[PDB]
Amino acid sequence: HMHKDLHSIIDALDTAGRLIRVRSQVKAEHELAGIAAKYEGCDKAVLFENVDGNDIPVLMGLYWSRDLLGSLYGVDAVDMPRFITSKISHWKSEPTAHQLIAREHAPVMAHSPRVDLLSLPIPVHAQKDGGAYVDAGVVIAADPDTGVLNTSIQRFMVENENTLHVNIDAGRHLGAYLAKAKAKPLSFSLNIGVHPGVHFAAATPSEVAPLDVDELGIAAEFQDGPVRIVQGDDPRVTVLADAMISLECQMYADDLADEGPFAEVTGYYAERAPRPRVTVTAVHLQRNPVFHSILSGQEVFNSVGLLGESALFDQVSKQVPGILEVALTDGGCGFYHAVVQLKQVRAGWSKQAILATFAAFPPLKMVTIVDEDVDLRNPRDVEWAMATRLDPERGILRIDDTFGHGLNPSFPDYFGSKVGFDATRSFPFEEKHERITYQDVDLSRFEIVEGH
Amino acid sequence: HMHKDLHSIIDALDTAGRLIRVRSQVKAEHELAGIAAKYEGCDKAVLFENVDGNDIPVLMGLYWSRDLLGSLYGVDAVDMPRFITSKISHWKSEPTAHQLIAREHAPVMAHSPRVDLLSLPIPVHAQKDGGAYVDAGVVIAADPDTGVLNTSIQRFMVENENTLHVNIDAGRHLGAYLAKAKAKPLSFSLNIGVHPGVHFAAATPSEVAPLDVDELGIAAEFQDGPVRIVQGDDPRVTVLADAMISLECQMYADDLADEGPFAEVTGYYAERAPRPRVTVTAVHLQRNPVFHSILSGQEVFNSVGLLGESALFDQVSKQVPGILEVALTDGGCGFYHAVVQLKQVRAGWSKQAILATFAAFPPLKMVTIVDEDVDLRNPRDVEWAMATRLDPERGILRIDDTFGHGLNPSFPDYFGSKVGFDATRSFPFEEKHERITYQDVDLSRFEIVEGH
Ligand SMILES: Cc1cc2c3c(c1C)C(C)(C)CC=[N+]3c1c([nH]c(=O)[nH]c1=O)N2C[C@H](O)[C@H](O)[C@H](O)COP(=O)(O)O
Ligand SMILES: Cc1cc2c3c(c1C)C(C)(C)CC=[N+]3c1c([nH]c(=O)[nH]c1=O)N2C[C@H](O)[C@H](O)[C@H](O)COP(=O)(O)O
Ligand SMILES: [Mn+2]
Ligand SMILES: [Mn+2]
Ligand code: NA
Ligand code: NA
Repeated sequence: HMHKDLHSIIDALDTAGRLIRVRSQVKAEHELAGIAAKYEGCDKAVLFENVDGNDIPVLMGLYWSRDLLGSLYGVDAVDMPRFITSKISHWKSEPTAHQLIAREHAPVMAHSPRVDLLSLPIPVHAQKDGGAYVDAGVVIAADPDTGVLNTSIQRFMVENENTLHVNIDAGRHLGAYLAKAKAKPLSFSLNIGVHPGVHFAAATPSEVAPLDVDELGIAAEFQDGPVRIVQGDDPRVTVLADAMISLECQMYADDLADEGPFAEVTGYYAERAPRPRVTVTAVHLQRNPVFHSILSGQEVFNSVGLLGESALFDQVSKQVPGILEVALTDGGCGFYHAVVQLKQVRAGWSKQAILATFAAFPPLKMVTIVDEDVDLRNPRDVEWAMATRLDPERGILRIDDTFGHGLNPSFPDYFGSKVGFDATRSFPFEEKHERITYQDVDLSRFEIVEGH
Repeated sequence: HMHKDLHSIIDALDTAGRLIRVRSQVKAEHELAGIAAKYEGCDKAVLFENVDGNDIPVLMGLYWSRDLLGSLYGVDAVDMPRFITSKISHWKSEPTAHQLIAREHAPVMAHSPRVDLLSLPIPVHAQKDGGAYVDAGVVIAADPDTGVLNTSIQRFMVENENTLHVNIDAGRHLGAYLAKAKAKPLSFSLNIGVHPGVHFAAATPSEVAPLDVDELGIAAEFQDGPVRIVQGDDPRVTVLADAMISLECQMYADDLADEGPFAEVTGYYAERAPRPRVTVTAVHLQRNPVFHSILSGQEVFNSVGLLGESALFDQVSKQVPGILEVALTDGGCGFYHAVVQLKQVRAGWSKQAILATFAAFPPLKMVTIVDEDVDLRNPRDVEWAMATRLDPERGILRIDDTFGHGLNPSFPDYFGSKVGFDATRSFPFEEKHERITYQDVDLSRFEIVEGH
């Protein structure tokens, strides 16, 4: 249950019968994403064997099911956030130095075609996206002053066969490395089709891996041995050796061009706007490369939840007794709604749980508290807790004029109202709140034919 | 797409591949319900071929999927509430008189064993239920003064081989017929394994079918020809001829015995308490009888929602422009949460929608309003509307000290607080609230191998 590269992942999923093979030709323009969309969240990913008759298949849906990600590393869905956090803790405490290797030993350096981005089966995802996007690509970039690596993930729109337009949010580390090159232009690699270890490194936030620190070793914790890197053709760039595809790239500051629209976590479109142009100097491919894309939605909600929930639980359970679990629900775009599950020990702690949760995760708009006997990850079950337990008069806590996330239109200019719901039963515990219960049953204990 | 009896239903489901056959022996005590519970809500019912080696199999889960009920009558899940209401309208306007038939022509009169309730595979459902229950049984009872029929559905607990304890809520028509016999004791039949038409007749509320009116003709609207009835052995009683099983029963007023606990719609237990004892005078069975039981949960939520939603929609759309649909959600126990979907035409109507909905359905605790582009029946999607569109400051409307449903512990003594959520986008419509969209795609148009 360790994985060197995406090949390992796909074979494991294929073997486990958690792969959906779409054998028919599909169009990279809208149709592919459309099919993905009908499967979003089920316990399998999707391999498109034939995209516009490309030799290169595309994989989508790797991140939309915690059960699937768990199966790849042998952990239950419920234990995955702790699993990942424990591994990031081990990296912080004893980092594994990368292994630099010779160009002709690096599987990704197998081929170097003349740069034609339109030869790649890059999907146009949502119906109003401003073009085809690579959105699963991990950017590795060296500090122009100190050579220290930074690993981030960023959406790149294809303009033409050799140009991308990239979105760099405010306070991103890639942003800061560009500021340094603009005191001299910034080279980097875009590594498409990486294993989850690289994905989690890329998505690890600033306060876990500061600017002056190399988060890529996080990936080493999810594979035997160290992360393999390789000198590019640049040579200011460093390439991920075990990537399916890797793009050597260069970008000048103060050189903007229209990119977007694209889907945001909110489920709304980004504004099309002038954002940095990046020019693709070279292309490297394994033999039998699969192109990896992410469908905006649960794939992103789970990326954020798996990395963020353990810290949040840690912060709330430290301030409040009897906390059991915290969910950054998919309904809330893995960012705007937290459900906190606790075992009450005294009246009043449920409200402290609301304060602690809102204080620990500034983007949150809603917090719901529920008891140990409610499934915090089932929105039906939280609705039920609201319907039978919430006191609308005393259990709704509203915070006005507070800081929040500006992408969410409930928070114009990073400013608005938050609300907590205390959907707990009354304490001390009373019979009138004791839930009915059906015997728990192993279905393998019986012969069951379900439809034919 | 018409059905004379339960046999018709089961064959149609079997043919349609919407039947789950559990072939292994299962225990009527807890185990059976436990298996049902793992399937609750999916697009199939469950036939248990072998319950404690009884010759009689049991059917469960007929009502937990509107898609399944729709498939039986050729209507989409979305059109089923209107379908049922239209048919009850036709019955109110032009009722079909019943067909009385000779004892030896009535399939249910095939056999009349010595009365042994413990020979029947009657499930003990929830782990703290006070015994085995028949809960899908339709009671037919004649007015002791006027002979006019009343059809209701009531939970009966088995005490011993010839005695049941029944729960009769306040203001039930069976209650009123008992008050009349107690001016002279009340006979009636308990008809188990009936088609949905009989179920909907039984569940049709007081204000649609008054005390002095015979609701059983409603069933005639869901079958070719009239409802077949037959003289019992009593002979103050009337039996449903096409039932799988029918129990001739007698009950004296002021003759109480401990019954319960049992699951209520809330998902909590009823208080065990002195409630009327009923004594089973005779038992009738088809050959090839199947015993029909209901799992407390979605089976009950859909019974209430399918009968109630059209009236509620009718009442709200009359007072407010742009109403499209109203859901009595399963999270709210088909009773405590209504989601109202509308197409906004002017600021302010969303709040009138909250007032109209609360006014039209007194049990409601929560109302949520959403726009045309949110799936009101998907709790994830309503959570999303809450996360991105609700203004917590101006969009939460709280009503205190109002009437509500006493079974819900948020409303002690039929008194408490209600709350409406206005999770609509801003009007006039703005780009920042336009949801991303993936192309709609027919999956039958492609070769897809899904796991193996
Ligand atoms: C998980 C994830 C994170 C995205 C992201 C996506 C995903 C799935 C996409 C691909 C679906 C859409 C695009 N994303 C962008 C993004 N940050 C950014 O500046 N621009 C982006 O366009 N991020 C966030 C960024 O990669 C993380 O916050 C890193 O932790 C930042 O790295 P750093 O701390 O080294 O700066
Ligand atoms: C759908 C449904 C309705 C139940 C019901 C259930 C279901 C599934 C069960 C079986 C799961 C639990 C028990 N139920 C009872 C009940 N009414 C009552 O007085 N006592 C009950 O125990 N009802 C409702 C009752 O039958 C309806 O209110 C009828 O409209 C009454 O007919 P009436 O208007 O002629 O009185
Ligand atoms: Mn960093
Ligand atoms: Mn009636
Ligand atoms: Na990072
Ligand atoms: Na009735």
